[PDB]
Amino acid sequence: STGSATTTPIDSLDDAYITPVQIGTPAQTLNLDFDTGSSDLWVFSSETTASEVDGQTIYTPSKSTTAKLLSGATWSISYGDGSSSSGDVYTDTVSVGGLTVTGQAVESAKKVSSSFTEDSTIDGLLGLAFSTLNTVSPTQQKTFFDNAKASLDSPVFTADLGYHAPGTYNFGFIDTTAYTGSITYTAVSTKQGFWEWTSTGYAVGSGTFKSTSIDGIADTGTTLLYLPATVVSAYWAQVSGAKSSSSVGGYVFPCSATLPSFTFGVGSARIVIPGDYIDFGPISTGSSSCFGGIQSSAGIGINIFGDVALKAAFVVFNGATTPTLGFASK
Repeated sequence: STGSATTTPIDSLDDAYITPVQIGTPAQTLNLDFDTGSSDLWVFSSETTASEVDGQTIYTPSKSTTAKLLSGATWSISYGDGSSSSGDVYTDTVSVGGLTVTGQAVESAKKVSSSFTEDSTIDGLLGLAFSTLNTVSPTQQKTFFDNAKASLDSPVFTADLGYHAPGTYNFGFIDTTAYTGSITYTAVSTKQGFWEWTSTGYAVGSGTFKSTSIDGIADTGTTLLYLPATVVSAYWAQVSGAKSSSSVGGYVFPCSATLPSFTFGVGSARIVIPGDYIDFGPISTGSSSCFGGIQSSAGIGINIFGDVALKAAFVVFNGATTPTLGFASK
């Protein structure tokens, strides 16, 4: 089997991407944030504290003839940005782009933190990291991809995120029309539960490539590109007036600037992020100071190839017995 679904930016900055997902019988369609950095499929629901729902579409398990309460199961998750959610668990039928999993754990939120409430466009998350990170207790549950894998034509999914435009998540096949050149595959460590890999270096604008190993995670759920302080300083030094602002929480730059591109290495291959992908707009409405899309990972403890990087590529998440990642230009 295969599936194919369009993923759409939530706003004009590509702060996140939402993909429609069918849950239950009859189907209830919710728009979920597909997150290769976590492993829980959780939804706003008829059980979510009413004051914490503000415009989201909710899953109502009592209206699904295939929903079953997973007796005794609870979940609770905290994300890298400080947001969180928790609740109980059902199993139900879940379909993405024509690919159906029966018996998928659907984690129903009883509580969500303010950042989730305040984002009316995101109805929940669909985790695509390794199932070892799933938070359900006392019996850990599998991701949608893990459940689907054996049925897929090939045990892969691909992320093709757009810059200020829709893109595609495919399951079970590689669309050879969606990229240019070849796909370069690189080794993955699953030891921390992430799609963790090592980039071979970077360049800023038209500058020379610096060969240096950068270990980090391919994370569709994270908006920005988080890299070591040395790399990030070298990038922003090429932007007149850019500076790190402790009050704002990272590098800012004059909105009048023209940003240089940023290149990262994948083996001997190179992925070029155009400068305008690094512009996240005014820090507050009407400001002429703009927020940068490349930020330091110092203090995070891990480098994160988030959407800023991934949207410059066609990315293969290969879930073969030994997982690997593939990157192509497009």
